[PDB]
Amino acid sequence: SMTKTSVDCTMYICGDSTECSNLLLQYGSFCTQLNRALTGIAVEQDKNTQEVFAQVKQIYKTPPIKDFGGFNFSQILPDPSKPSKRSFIEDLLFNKVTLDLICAQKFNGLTVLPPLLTDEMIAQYTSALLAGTITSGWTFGAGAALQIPFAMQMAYRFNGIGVTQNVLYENQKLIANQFNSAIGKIQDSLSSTASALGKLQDVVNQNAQALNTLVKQLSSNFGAISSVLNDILSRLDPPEAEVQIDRLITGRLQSLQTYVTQQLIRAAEIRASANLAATKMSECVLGQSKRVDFCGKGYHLMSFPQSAPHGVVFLHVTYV
Amino acid sequence: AYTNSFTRGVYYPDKVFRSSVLHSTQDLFLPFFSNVTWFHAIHVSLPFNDGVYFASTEKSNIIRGWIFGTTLDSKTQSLLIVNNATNVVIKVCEFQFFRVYSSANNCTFEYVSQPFLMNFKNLREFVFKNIDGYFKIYSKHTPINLVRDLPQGFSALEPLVDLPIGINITRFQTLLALHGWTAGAAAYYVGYLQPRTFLLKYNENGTITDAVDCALDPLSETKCTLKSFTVEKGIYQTSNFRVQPTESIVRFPNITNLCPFGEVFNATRFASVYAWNRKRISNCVADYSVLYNSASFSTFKCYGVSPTKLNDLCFTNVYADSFVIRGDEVRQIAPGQTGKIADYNYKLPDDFTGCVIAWNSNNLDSKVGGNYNYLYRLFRKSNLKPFERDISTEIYQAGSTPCNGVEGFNCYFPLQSYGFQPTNGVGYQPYRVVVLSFELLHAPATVCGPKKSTNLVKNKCVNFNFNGLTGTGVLTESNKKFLPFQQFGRDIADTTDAVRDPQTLEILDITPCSFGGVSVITPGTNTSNQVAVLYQDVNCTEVPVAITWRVYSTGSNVFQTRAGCLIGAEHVNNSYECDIPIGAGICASYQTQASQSIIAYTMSLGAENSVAYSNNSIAIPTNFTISVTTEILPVSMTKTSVDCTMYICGDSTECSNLLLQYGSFCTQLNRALTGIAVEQDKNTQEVFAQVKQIYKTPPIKDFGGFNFSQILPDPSKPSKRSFIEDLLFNKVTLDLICAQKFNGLTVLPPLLTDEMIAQYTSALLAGTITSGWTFGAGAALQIPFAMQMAYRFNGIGVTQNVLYENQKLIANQFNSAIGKIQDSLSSTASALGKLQDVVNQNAQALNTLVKQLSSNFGAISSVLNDILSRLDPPEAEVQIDRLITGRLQSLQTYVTQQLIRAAEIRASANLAATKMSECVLGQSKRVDFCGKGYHLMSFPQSAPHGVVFLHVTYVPAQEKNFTTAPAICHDGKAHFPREGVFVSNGTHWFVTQRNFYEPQIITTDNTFVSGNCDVVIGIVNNTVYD
Amino acid sequence: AISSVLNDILSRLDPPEAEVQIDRLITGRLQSLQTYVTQQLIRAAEIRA
Amino acid sequence: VFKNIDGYFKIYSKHTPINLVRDLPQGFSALEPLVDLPIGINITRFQTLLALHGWTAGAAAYYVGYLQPRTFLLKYNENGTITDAV
Ligand SMILES: *[C@@H]1O[C@H](CO)[C@@H](O[C@@H]2O[C@H](CO)[C@@H](O[C@H]3O[C@H](CO)[C@@H](O)[C@H](O)[C@@H]3O)[C@H](O)[C@H]2NC(C)=O)[C@H](O)[C@H]1NC(C)=O
Ligand SMILES: *[C@@H]1O[C@H](CO[C@@H]2O[C@@H](C)[C@@H](O)[C@@H](O)[C@@H]2O)[C@@H](O[C@@H]2O[C@H](CO)[C@@H](O)[C@H](O)[C@H]2NC(C)=O)[C@H](O)[C@H]1NC(C)=O
Ligand SMILES: *[C@@H]1O[C@H](CO)[C@@H](O[C@@H]2O[C@H](CO)[C@@H](O)[C@H](O)[C@H]2NC(C)=O)[C@H](O)[C@H]1NC(C)=O
Ligand SMILES: *[C@@H]1O[C@H](CO)[C@@H](O[C@@H]2O[C@H](CO)[C@@H](O)[C@H](O)[C@H]2NC(C)=O)[C@H](O)[C@H]1NC(C)=O
Ligand SMILES: *[C@@H]1O[C@H](CO)[C@@H](O[C@@H]2O[C@H](CO)[C@@H](O)[C@H](O)[C@H]2NC(C)=O)[C@H](O)[C@H]1NC(C)=O
Ligand SMILES: *[C@@H]1O[C@H](CO)[C@@H](O[C@@H]2O[C@H](CO)[C@@H](O)[C@H](O)[C@H]2NC(C)=O)[C@H](O)[C@H]1NC(C)=O
Ligand SMILES: *[C@@H]1O[C@H](CO)[C@@H](O[C@@H]2O[C@H](CO)[C@@H](O)[C@H](O)[C@H]2NC(C)=O)[C@H](O)[C@H]1NC(C)=O
Ligand SMILES: *[C@@H]1O[C@H](CO)[C@@H](O[C@@H]2O[C@H](CO)[C@@H](O)[C@H](O)[C@H]2NC(C)=O)[C@H](O)[C@H]1NC(C)=O
Ligand SMILES: *[C@@H]1O[C@H](CO)[C@@H](O)[C@H](O)[C@H]1NC(C)=O
Ligand SMILES: *[C@@H]1O[C@H](CO)[C@@H](O)[C@H](O)[C@H]1NC(C)=O
Ligand SMILES: *[C@@H]1O[C@H](CO)[C@@H](O)[C@H](O)[C@H]1NC(C)=O
Ligand SMILES: *[C@@H]1O[C@H](CO)[C@@H](O)[C@H](O)[C@H]1NC(C)=O
Ligand SMILES: *[C@@H]1O[C@H](CO)[C@@H](O)[C@H](O)[C@H]1NC(C)=O
Ligand SMILES: *[C@@H]1O[C@H](CO)[C@@H](O)[C@H](O)[C@H]1NC(C)=O
Ligand SMILES: *[C@@H]1O[C@H](CO)[C@@H](O)[C@H](O)[C@H]1NC(C)=O
Repeated sequence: SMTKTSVDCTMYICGDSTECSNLLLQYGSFCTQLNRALTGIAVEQDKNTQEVFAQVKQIYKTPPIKDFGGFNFSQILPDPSKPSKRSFIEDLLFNKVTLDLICAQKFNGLTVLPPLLTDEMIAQYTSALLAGTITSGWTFGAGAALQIPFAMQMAYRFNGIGVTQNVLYENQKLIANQFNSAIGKIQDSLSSTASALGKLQDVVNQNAQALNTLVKQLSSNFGAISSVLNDILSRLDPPEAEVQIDRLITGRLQSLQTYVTQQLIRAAEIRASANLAATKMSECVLGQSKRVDFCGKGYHLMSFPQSAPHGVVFLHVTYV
Repeated sequence: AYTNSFTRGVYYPDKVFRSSVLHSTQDLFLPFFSNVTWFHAIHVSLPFNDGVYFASTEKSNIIRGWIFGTTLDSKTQSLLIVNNATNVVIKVCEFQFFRVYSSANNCTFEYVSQPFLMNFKNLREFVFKNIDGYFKIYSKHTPINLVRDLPQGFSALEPLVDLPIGINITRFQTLLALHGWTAGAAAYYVGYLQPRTFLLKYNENGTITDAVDCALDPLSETKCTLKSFTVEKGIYQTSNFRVQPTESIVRFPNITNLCPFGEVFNATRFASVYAWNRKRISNCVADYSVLYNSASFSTFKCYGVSPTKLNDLCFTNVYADSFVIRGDEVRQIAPGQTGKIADYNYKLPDDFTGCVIAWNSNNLDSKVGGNYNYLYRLFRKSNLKPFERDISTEIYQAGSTPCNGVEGFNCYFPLQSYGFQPTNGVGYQPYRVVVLSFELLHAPATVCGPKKSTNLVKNKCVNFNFNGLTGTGVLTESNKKFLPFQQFGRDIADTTDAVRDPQTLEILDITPCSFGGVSVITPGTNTSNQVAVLYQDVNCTEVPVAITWRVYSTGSNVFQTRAGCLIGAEHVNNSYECDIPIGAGICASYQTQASQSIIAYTMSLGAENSVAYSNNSIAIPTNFTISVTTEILPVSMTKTSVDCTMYICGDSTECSNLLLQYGSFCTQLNRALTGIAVEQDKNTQEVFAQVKQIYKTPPIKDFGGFNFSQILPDPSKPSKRSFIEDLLFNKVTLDLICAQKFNGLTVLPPLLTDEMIAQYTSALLAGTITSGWTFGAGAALQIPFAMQMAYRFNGIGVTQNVLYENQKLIANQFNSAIGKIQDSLSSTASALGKLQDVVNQNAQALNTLVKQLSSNFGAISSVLNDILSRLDPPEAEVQIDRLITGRLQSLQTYVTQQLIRAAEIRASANLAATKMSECVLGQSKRVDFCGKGYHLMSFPQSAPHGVVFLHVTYVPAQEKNFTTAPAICHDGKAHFPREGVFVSNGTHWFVTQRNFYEPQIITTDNTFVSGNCDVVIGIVNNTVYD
Repeated sequence: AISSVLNDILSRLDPPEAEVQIDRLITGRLQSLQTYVTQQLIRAAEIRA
Repeated sequence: VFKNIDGYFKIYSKHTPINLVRDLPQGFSALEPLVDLPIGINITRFQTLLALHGWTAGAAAYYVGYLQPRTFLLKYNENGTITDAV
C-alpha cells in the first residue's frame, strides 16, 4: 500500500478566501473528479492491504509449547513481552524504515488518512498466517486448518521439489541448524546495513517528494502579480483582482490534476505490486509453488510473511 | 409570536421543463425547519433583505397590498401594490407617506393586470425577490382544513410576474386597509430567504415533487453531494469544517506624525523634467482623501495598487517625483512608452509599482511674456536608463562634426524652455505631475495609513494584520531568535510562520485555526435516518469550542480515536466483523444496544481459535464439498470515439480555423482513443477467441448425472445464451446517451457481437465438457465427463476411486451449487459489482466530460454563439482561444484517465485470458488462483464487458483427530509412505492420502525403506505385510 | 502567441510585451512536455508489465 | 559589501575579531544589511580614504574582491544564521 492522501480544493487552491471560494465553485466538476479519484486511490489502498493480508477466515494462535523438531521461530513469532505484539525481525524492519514539513502539508490542506488496519492488526494477521503455516501447513489456505507436525510438513515440502522425504528426516537436526543460522544471518544483515528495505523506503520517499513538490508549487506565480492571494485581494479592486485570482486557480488546479494523475499511475504500479504480493502469499505462504524463481532463488520449500511499513517481506526458504 | 416552517418556501427556480431528473440549485430559499414570525395585525378604534416569503391563510382580504422601498419618505422612489374586488394596481413613484401618500411629483412606472390572489382558511403563498433591478413574484394557492398554521406538506410556487423596476429596496411593510376604523384581528407568516443549495426531484409531469436541504443536516448534506434521494450504507466525505475567527487584530508601529505629501503637491516651483527632484517620505502616516480635499486632481493612474486600497497597506518606503509636463505629453510617463522626454529627460522601469497624480498648472506656471524657466534637454549620446539623472549642460555633437567649445554647427545644448502663455496654452498649457513610487511588504514598514493599531490577543484565531501583512489564525509566544533587521519568518511553502510585533518588538509564531475532514457515517437511508459525524485528525477537546449544523454538537456520546473525533455513535467494548470502516481499526455499525442506534468499536479480524498442534496429532478430513464460486472479471470497456471539431466547437467556422493549428494535439488524441478501442477488441479476442474451431454439444446431454442445462445455450431464445448468461445480462443495467452522441462523443460497437461472444463461450463449454484440457493443446479429443472428473480429482492429489465411489453425491453437490448460484444471482443486485462499477466509471467520465461544456474557463459565457453575438471579433477570438485551450485540456484529461483505466482493464483482461488458459483449458496448481480450495475446473460465462468463471473447487470437511508418526521401524530399518501419511486410530497403524481419510494396510507397496530407525526423530514400532 | 519562434518575438518586442507573450509560449510548451511525460509514464508502465 | 542598482546604494557589513594566524582564514560568516541610500548617480570607479595623525611613515593592508551574478545555496541553522554556502 501507500500513504492514503486526501486534498481539499478550498484549503489548497484558495486558502481561506471567500472571493476565491466563489471564483472556484464554478470549477466544482474538476474538484469533485479529483476528490473521487483520490478517494478511489485510498479505498484501493485499503483493498490492497485486505487482499494481501486478510486471506484467512480465523485468527490462529501458536501453542505455548513451541517445539517444532528443532525449528525455533522465536525471531518471527510475536513476543508477548513487547507492548507492540510484533516479532524481533518485524521490530527491526519497523525501525529501519523512517517516516517540520508534515505540519506545513497539513496546514496547506494535504492530509494523510490513517490506514483502516493498524500496524497491530496487520501484525496479528501476519501472526495468524505464521501460526497456520507452522501448525497446519497449506491446508488452512484451502478449507478448515488441519494440524500437522512441522517435521511432516517439511517432509511434504521436500517431496514437492522432487527430493525423497527420507533426506529431511535423516538430516533433521542439520536442516534445523541451517534454517536457524539463516535466520541469524537475516537478523545481522537487517541490523547492519540500511540498504535492505530499499523499495518501501523509496516508495515513502516518492510520496513525500510528490507532496513536497505540490506544496512548493504554491510559490509559482503562474503569470500572476504574486503567489499569495491575500496581498492580491488587499492591493487590488475586484475587476482585475478576480482575473489574477482565476489565473492562479487555473495554475494550482493544473498542479493538483498533475499530482492526481501521477498518484493514479503510482497507485496502478502499487496495485500491480499488491496483486503480486497477494499471489505470493497465496502460492508461497498458503502453499508450495513450482514456478521457478517465483518464491525465491532455488527449489522453494515455504515462505513467512512479515509486516513492514506500507509493505510485506517474504522470508523465502529455498533448497539449493 | 414564532413558529416552525417545515417544508414551506420552495419555488420553481426557472421557466424550464424537466422530467425524472434530480437537479441541484444554488439560490435564495427559505431554510427548512426555520424560525418563522407569526404576525398578528390588530387596530385600536419590516426589513426586505435577501428576498421574503409571505404566507396568508386569510380570506376576506384585510391585507389589501404591500409597500417596498429604502426610506418610504419620497427621498427615494417607492413601490406599492394595492388590491380590491376586481383587480390589482402596482405603482412605482416618488411617494410621500389615498391616505397612504400625499402627492406624486415624479412617476416612472404603473401596472394594472389580473389579480394575483385566487373556518376553511386556505394558504396563498407568495415569494418576493429583487435581483439586478428585476422584481419577481412567485405564488401558489392551496386549500387546507385549517388544523393549524403551516401544516406538513410539499408544494412549489409557480412564477406570475417579473417587473424591470431598477430601484433600491431595503424595507417593506404590509397595509392594514379598512372599508369608522373598527377594531379587528388578523394573522399571517413571514420568512426570510437565505443563499442555500437545494436538491429538487422532478416527476414525469415536470412538477417539483420533493426537495432536500443540502445545508441543514449531515444526512441531507450526503444526499445533496451524491445527487440522490437514497444513500447506501457506508461513510461519505462531505464539505470540510473550518473553525471561524473570533475578532480582528491590527498591529502597526505607534507613529502619529503626518507625511507632508501635501507640501510637494503645492510646491512654489516644480523642478524641471531634466532635473526632477525625489525625496524619501517615511516615519509618518499617509492618506489619499486630503490630496483632493486640498485641491481636485485631473488624472489618477496606477498599476497593481487600487486608489481606495492604499489606505489599508503599510509602506516600507515611498518616493515622490513632482515635475512640470506639457499638456500633450501626460501619457509619456507610462512604462514601456518611448518619446523625446522619455528617452532624453526621464523614464521609469517597466515593472513600476506606484500611482500618478496629474493636474493643471497654467494659472501658476504660464506667463503673459512666456515662462522660459522650465528647461528640458532633447540631446544626449544615447537613451537614459530608468531612475538616472543627466544635468551636464555640455554641447552635444548632433551633426556629423565633433561640435566642441561653446556651441557647434547644427549642434545644440539642452533645448530652450517653452514660451508657455495663459491663453496660448489651448491644450499645450503646463501641467504638474507627481508620481508616488514604492516597494512594500519586503522591509519593516515605517509609513502607514490612517488605520490605528488594536489590542493583541493570543491562543485564539483572529484576522491578524502586521504592517499590511493580513492573515487569519492563532498567535503564540516565539521560541525562534529573530535579528534586529529581521521582521518576517517564512516556511518551505513561502507562507508567513512568524511575525514581529511593530509596537512591542515581540516575536509571535502563527498557526492557522484548527480544521480537518468531515465524514458522515450512515446506514441505509431506508433502514434509518440518524447519522454519525467523524471530524478527521481533530482533537475532541477542540470541536466543543467549535459549537454549520450544531444539532449533533451537544455531545454526551463523543468518542476519540487516531482517525479523529466521532459524534453520534456509542463506543462498545465487544468486537464484531466490521461493515463501515472509520479508520485506525475503528468500525461503525447500526444495531440494537430494545432500540436501534449507531455504534463504533474495535474491528475483530474474525473468530479467535487455537489449532490443536501437538507432537504426533494430525487432522484428516473424512468428507468434501464441491463448492462452485463465481469470479467476475472485467475484460473490455465501451470503445469511445471523440472528434475535436464538434465537441470543442460544433458548427463554428471561425473556431474550426482557430483550432486547425492544434491539429497535432487532435491527431494525438484520436490516435490514443483508436489505440484504446483496438486494444478493447484485442482484449476480447485474447480472452474469448482462444479456440480455432466452434465446437457443439451433442444432442444427448448425458454427462454421468452432471446437469449443465443452466450453463449450456438454449436454442429457444433468439440470442443463443444460457439461463445464467441471461440472468447476468439482466443484472447489469447499461436519455443522456443521446446528449453524449450529440456532443460528438460516440460509442463504437464491439467487433464481436454478444451473440458471437456467447457462441465462443458455448464452444469453450462444449470443448471443456466433451474433450477436457486436450482441445487447449491441439485437436479436441473426446472423453467421458466422468473420466475427465476422475483426472481432475487425480490432479489435486485425491485418488480417482473417490469420485467414482461417490459419483451421484458429487453430481448432486454440483447441481445444488449451480442452483445456489442461480438463486444468489436472481435475489441480490450486489453480485455483478465489478462490471456494474466499470460501466458506472465510464458513464461518470462521459457525464463529467459533457458537463465540462458548461464551464466558462474565464469567458463571458460557455456557449460560443453567444460569445460571437456579445463580443467584437478580436475580444471574441481572445475569449474563444482560451475556451478551446480549456476544452482541449478537458479532452486531454479525459483521454489520460481513459488510458489509465484501459491499462487497468488490460491488466484484468490479461488475468482473464490467463484464467481461461489455466482454469478453463486446464487444471491449475496455483493456490487460490482458480477459486478457494483445490481447483477442479472452470466454466466461462459471457457478461456485459466481462467474463464470469464458475470455479468448481474441492473443499475438505468433517476432519477427525489421529495419532501420526513420521516413519515406521519394522526390522531395524525405517519405512516411509510412498504417497500418503501414517495414522493410528488408537490400536493399528494405516497409510492414507492427505486430503481424504481412507485407511489402508501398511504393506511393502505403499512404503519404501531408507537407512535404519536410530537417526529419525519420532519413529514408532509396527509390522509390515509382505 | 504572436508566433512560434522566440527570436523574432525578442527582435520585434520591448521586454514587457515580449515576456507576456513568452510566458504564454512557455506554459504551452511545458503543457506539451507534461503530456509527453505522462504518455511516456503510461507507455513505460505497459512496457514494465 | 557595496552595491548600487537603479540609483539605490546598499551597504552590508560585519565585524569578526581574528587571531594572528594569517590573512583570510577558513572562517565563514555573513554580512547583515545596514543602510540603503537613494544615490541616483552613474558610478564606474571607487577609491578608499586614509587618515594621518607630521605625516608619520607607516604600513597598512586591505583586500578587494569583485562581485558577479552567481547562484548560491545557503544553509540556515536553527537560529536562522547562514551557517554554510555552496
Ligand atoms: C530460540 O532461538 C532464539 C534466537 O537464537 C534464542 O534467543 C536467544 O537466547 C539467548 C539465551 O540463550 C540470548 O542470549 C543473551 O542473553 C542475555 C539476556 O538477553 C544477554 O545479556 C546476553 O548478552 C546474551 O546475548 C539471546 O539474546 C537470544 N536472542 C538472540 C537473537 O540470540 C533462544 O534462546 C532459543 N530458544 C530455544 C529454546 O531454542
Ligand atoms: C483434537 O483434540 C484436541 C484436544 O485433544 C483432546 O485431548 C483430551 C482432552 C481428549 O479429549 C482427547 O480425546 C482429545 O483429542 C481438540 O482441541 C480442543 O478442542 C476443543 C473443542 O472441542 C476446544 O475447546 C479446545 O480449546 C481445543 N484445545 C486446544 C489445545 O486447542 C480438537 O478440537 C480435536 N480436533 C477435532 C477435529 O475434534
Ligand atoms: C401526470 O399528469 C397526468 C395528466 O393529468 C396524470 O394523469 C391523470 O392521473 C389521474 C390520477 O391517476 C387520473 O384520474 C387521470 O385520468 C389521468 N389523466 C390522464 C389524461 O392520463 C398523471 O397521474 C400524472 N402523474 C403524476 C405522477 O403526477
Ligand atoms: C458426506 O457429506 C454428505 C453431505 O455433504 C453426506 O450426504 C448426506 O447423507 C445423509 C445420510 O445418508 C443424507 O440424509 C443427506 O441427504 C446427504 N446429503 C446430501 C446433500 O446429499 C454424506 O453421507 C457424507 N459422507 C459420509 C461417508 O458420511
Ligand atoms: C437440469 O435442471 C433443470 C432445472 O433444475 C431441469 O429442468 C426442468 O426439467 C423438467 C423436466 O424436463 C421440467 O418439467 C422443468 O420445467 C424444467 N425446469 C427448468 C427451470 O428448466 C432439467 O430437467 C435438469 N436436467 C436433467 C437431465 O435432469
Ligand atoms: C482400529 O481399526 C482396526 C481395524 O479395523 C479395528 O480392529 C478391528 O476391530 C473389529 C471390531 O472389534 C474386529 O472385528 C476386527 O477383527 C479388528 N481388526 C483388526 C485387524 O484388528 C479397531 O477396532 C479400531 N479401533 C478403534 C478404537 O477404532
Ligand atoms: C521398538 O522396538 C525395538 C526392538 O524391538 C526397540 O529397540 C530396543 O530398545 C531398547 C531400549 O531402548 C534397547 O535396550 C535395545 O537394544 C533395542 N533393541 C534393538 C534391537 O535395537 C525400541 O526401543 C522400540 N521402540 C520404543 C519407542 O520403545
Ligand atoms: C542558537 O543560539 C542560542 C543562543 O545564542 C545558542 O544557545 C546557547 O548554546 C550554548 C552552546 O550549546 C550554550 O552554552 C548556551 O547556554 C546556550 N544559550 C541559550 C540562551 O540557549 C545555540 O547554541 C545556538 N545554536 C547553535 C547551533 O550554536
Ligand atoms: C425565534 O427567535 C426568537 C428570537 O430569538 C425567539 O424568542 C423564539 O423563541 C424563536 N422561536 C423558535 C421556534 O425558535
Ligand atoms: C380598484 O382600484 C383601481 C385603481 O385604484 C380602480 O381603477 C378600480 O375601479 C377599483 N375597483 C374596485 C372594484 O374597487
Ligand atoms: C510606543 O510608545 C512607547 C512609549 O511612548 C515607546 O517606548 C515605544 O518605543 C513605541 N513603539 C515603538 C515601536 O517605537
Ligand atoms: C488533546 O489535547 C490534550 C491537551 O489537554 C492532550 O492531552 C491530548 O493528547 C490531545 N488528544 C490527542 C488525541 O492527542
Ligand atoms: C470497557 O472496559 C473498560 C475496563 O477494561 C471500562 O473502563 C470501560 O468502561 C468499558 N467500556 C464501556 C463503554 O463501558
Ligand atoms: C515431542 O517429540 C519429541 C520427539 O520424540 C519428544 O522427545 C518430546 O518429549 C515430545 N514432547 C511432548 C510434550 O510429548
Ligand atoms: C556611465 O558612465 C560610463 C563611463 O564612461 C559611460 O560609458 C556610460 O555611458 C554612463 N552611463 C550612461 C547611462 O550614460
